[PDB]
Amino acid sequence: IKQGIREVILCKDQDGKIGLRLKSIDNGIFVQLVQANSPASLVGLRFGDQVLQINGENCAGWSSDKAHKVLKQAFGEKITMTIRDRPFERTITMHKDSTGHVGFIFKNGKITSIVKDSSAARNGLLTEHNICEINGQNVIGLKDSQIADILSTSGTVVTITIMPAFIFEHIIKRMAPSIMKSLMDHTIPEV
Repeated sequence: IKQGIREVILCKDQDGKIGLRLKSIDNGIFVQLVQANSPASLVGLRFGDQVLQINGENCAGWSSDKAHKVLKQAFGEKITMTIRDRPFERTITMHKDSTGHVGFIFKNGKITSIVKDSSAARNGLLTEHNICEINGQNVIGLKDSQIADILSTSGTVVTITIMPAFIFEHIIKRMAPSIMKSLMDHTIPEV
């Protein structure tokens, strides 16, 4: 999670979509969902990113409805967005032990207990935090079994991106579990 602000540039696809949903939080605008194979995924937008400007206009105070309406009414050719990188999230690096554990329990993606003398404990992983990404892969909407699988198939080094549950629960409201599972980008970034 890099601290400053970056500019991204998008073209709407042939359907007129960029593959984003946006949510008003605390008078900012935040990314609620990025679609796979979308102009938004290709330019590197992520769940939890803050959108500061769209085409040079400040997003402060916009409702979700107004942010979506502005995207729809932009000429599709070139859309500039100014982005602050996942401001409500933090990344924790852990090492698996010999038994292949990092040292926590989770349920519905939310960390619920930290195991004593684990890497999780040494690095100060917290409970009541939702898992957002693992090694830069978005895992929002995946079943717990699939998140466990990704943890096994990772190297010894495991980086987890987490968000306080109360903020996470606010970002994902008005968005059905089946959209998060099917449509949220879960790919590894392309080069």
